[PDB]
Amino acid sequence: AQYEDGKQYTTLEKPVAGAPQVLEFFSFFCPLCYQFEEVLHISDNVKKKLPEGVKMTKYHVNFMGGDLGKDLTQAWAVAMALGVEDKVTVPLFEGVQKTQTIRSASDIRDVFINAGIKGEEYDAAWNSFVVKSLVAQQEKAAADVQLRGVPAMFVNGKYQLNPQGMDTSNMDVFVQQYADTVKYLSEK
Amino acid sequence: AQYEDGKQYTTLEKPVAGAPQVLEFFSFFCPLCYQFEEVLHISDNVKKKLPEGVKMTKYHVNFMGGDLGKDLTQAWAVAMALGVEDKVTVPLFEGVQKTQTIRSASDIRDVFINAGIKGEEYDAAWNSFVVKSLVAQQEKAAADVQLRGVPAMFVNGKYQLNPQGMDTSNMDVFVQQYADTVKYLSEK
Repeated sequence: AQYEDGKQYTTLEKPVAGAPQVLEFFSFFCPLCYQFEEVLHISDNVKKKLPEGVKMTKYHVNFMGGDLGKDLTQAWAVAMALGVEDKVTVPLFEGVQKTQTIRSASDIRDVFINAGIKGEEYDAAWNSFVVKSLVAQQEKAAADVQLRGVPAMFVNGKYQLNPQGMDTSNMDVFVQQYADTVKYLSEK
Repeated sequence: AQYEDGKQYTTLEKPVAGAPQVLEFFSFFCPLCYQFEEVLHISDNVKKKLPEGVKMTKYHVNFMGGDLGKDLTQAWAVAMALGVEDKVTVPLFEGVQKTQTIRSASDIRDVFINAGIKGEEYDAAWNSFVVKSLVAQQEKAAADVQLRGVPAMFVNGKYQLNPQGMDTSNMDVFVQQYADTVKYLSEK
């Protein structure tokens, strides 16, 4: 075939029911995740090729960055609850990997405040139970697929993208090959 | 300051003979490298405190950015061969990470042409023996020190700077501590 199991994607031995249509996992400490987001813009390009209605979910993971890793998963939950993902993704990635100015939960908070989120608004969300359940959903989703590495992307809780089976000479071609595979899998 | 093995620097288990006095590794895809170069000016500050007769060598790595990473390593060789390092370093960092106008080998050529290098000259340099030699040199150098990641700097092939063991609190103090550590190690 043109799309082979084991080449551009892998089929999960134990499929997951009730999983979001397109689920992406990442970590602000993950180098390749930085490339995918800031340079390649994977998520955006994938979104612009998905059929009408198909929803995309992006979750943060706990297994990198120790203590800060967990703080970031909670911060991501806050970003989701408040709907400010598009305002804090870049400064969080850069804060951790470019300028190395993010070293504690306090530093994470500064980013949100700088990005325009009010202090009291951030603190309320940070301590909310709505955020606590969001953290739990992120953890459960990772558990359902036995995730042990990022970046990762699953389609219909059954297939996992395999970017190792794609050409990386030209970045634009790589991105489109990636996006087309997600489209193919979503209607499969 | 007080310099201690395991703290501000590390001693190599297996020393590399013939290594440049001050060897620095980076990648145009590396975020912190971009920071070191344009904001901190780490290299400049290190040069400003190096003794008489001390030369700095800077090499590019392959393990980042897939196949384009290899092309950038060859383009860096061309920059060294033509002696235009100071003219193209920032434009290449911006093209890859900021403006994102560099997506394939062809886009790199444009950077050089825009800086004043004739296309014929760039193309001739690109396929030259001097360049193929420089590319091999950069690859061997990384292999010899078993480079895990970048940015990285080695002194006299025996010591490796450990910025993680340095005072990150104040960037101005950090920069000078980094430079002083290099100076201290060069005469040891």
